[PDB]
Amino acid sequence: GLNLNTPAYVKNAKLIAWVADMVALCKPDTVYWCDGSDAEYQRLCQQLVDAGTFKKLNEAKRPNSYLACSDPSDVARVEDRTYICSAKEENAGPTNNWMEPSEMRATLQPLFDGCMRGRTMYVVPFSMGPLGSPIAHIGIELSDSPYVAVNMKIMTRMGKAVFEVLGTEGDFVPCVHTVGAPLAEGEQDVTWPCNKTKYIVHYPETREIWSYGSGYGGNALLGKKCFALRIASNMGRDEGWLAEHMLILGVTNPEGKKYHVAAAFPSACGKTNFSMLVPPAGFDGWSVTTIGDDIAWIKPAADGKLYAINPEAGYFGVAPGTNMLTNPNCMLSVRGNTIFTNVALTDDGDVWWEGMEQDAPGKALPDHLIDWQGKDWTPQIAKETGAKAAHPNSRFTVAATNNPALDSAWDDPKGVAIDAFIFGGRRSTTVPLVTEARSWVEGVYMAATMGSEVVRRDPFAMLPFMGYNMSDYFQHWLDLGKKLAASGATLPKIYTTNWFRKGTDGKFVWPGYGENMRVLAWMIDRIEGKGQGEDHVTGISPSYEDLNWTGLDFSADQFNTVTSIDKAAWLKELELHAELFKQLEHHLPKELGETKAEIERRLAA
Ligand SMILES: [Mn+2]
Repeated sequence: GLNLNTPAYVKNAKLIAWVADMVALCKPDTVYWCDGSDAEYQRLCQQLVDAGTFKKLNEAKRPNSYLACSDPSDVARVEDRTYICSAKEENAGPTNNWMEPSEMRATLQPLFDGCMRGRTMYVVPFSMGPLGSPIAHIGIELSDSPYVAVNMKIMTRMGKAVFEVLGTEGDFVPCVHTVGAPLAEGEQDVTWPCNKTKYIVHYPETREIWSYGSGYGGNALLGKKCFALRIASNMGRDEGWLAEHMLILGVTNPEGKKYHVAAAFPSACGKTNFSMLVPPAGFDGWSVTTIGDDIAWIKPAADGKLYAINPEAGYFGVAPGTNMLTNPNCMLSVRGNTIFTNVALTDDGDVWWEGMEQDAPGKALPDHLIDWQGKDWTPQIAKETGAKAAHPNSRFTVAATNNPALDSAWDDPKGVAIDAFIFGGRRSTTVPLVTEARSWVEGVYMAATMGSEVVRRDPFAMLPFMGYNMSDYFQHWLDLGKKLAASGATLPKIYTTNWFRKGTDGKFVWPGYGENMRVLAWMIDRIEGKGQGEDHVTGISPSYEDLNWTGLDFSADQFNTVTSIDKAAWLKELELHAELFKQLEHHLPKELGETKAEIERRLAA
């Protein structure tokens, strides 16, 4: 009908009929199709300013940037409200919340019925992956949040170009989102509409994503987690590829040899820092470049290699902790053209977040700020009330092309061949600085059992993002490796890393940040077959002499403190693995049991 305002370039009848069904359900006042243009982005930003959702930052301090502050009830992903509604509960598994699909549809129907009354529905077309490419997938998100529209513009390839790829019959992932705050005639809107009742629902068989009540981050920017991980992991299982919670980086040595690694880190462990790593002193001629900092789509090719693409177009990164010491490439990235969410406002109209004082003379805190809740903030107020100036989950949104270390192949549809996988974690004890798995299966075991500090397990860093049963996902990784090795291929190395072993004084021994290059360089030597290492109960680890210490005062005893293996600690660690496996017993692959038994055998030898 005429009420869809369908542009002429939309030729896809199934898509129009679907938009019509959701407009019939959600009943927005008007329907607007986002063309993705720069002018439209500025218009929507101005609408957000007019509503009070955005404040324009000072154009001298932070050009063409905006600050949004959210309702305190709507500040993060809500995992207890996130559902995998597969036909069978066993295909959701113990790491996912399940509900019978017909029961969830009956639950969501009255909530979405009229949810957009009084609001504009934004039709947000987007490609995950480079446009028109053989490995990209198209999504359409219907949303009543202009905040969602402008952030999706930065985070994805958004707008009119999508429809030339879809053509008249192409498929798309259907996404529906509402803040769940319908407006009556003459009602004054709030600056951050949301609902205390929240649902983030995935129907894997139909690829549907339904989001109700949150306008924040991973709940509402449906391309990032709901599509590019949860739905995408299901597609990869059926089609022979991988959707992973991994950065992708390129590392080039002084001879121009270039390697790519994919690395999964749990929350507060350093994917953005590592993906933008700056080589320290002693690594002249080396360069590290960013393909992606969060999501990897990885497909084996006929040539026996695993090719990864970053399906996103920008960064939606955690702000606190970012400074010129931990991550100068990220700091340079957010110099302008950035949307900041829930960070603090300085007196000169700039932004601030915990950790930025590391760049200030004397590392001094600012005298005064307006915090993410609009309150006066001072160091003394922070001391008295405990309030952080920026919310811990505060964010920047910025285009990938703002990154000075952006890899030249970041949008190459052919992807990059992965030479190694890295699985991080934060462990005060037990886990060495770096360990190389002796085999693919033993690497999958490492990824399956990774944890972060008590110690919480987060297999493959996918605990909140697996689109199906975690144990079947383990099996997918094992089968994929077997099939690759069967074609004669050389499987990528797998490493576990741990930056956070504590010394006898309780401090972190490993300096981390740019010095992580020294561990990465050892991996490179191993990939080339020229690196040495010590074999131990769980794998191979470098000796002190195997790393390049040029430019860092770091002693053998410090290195052995973070890298040496202790049988007593690993006996206790395997007990914790046993607890994890009981929480995951259904369809747990036998190969993981064989790996645990082999570690136990080496511990007793
Ligand atoms: Mn992430």
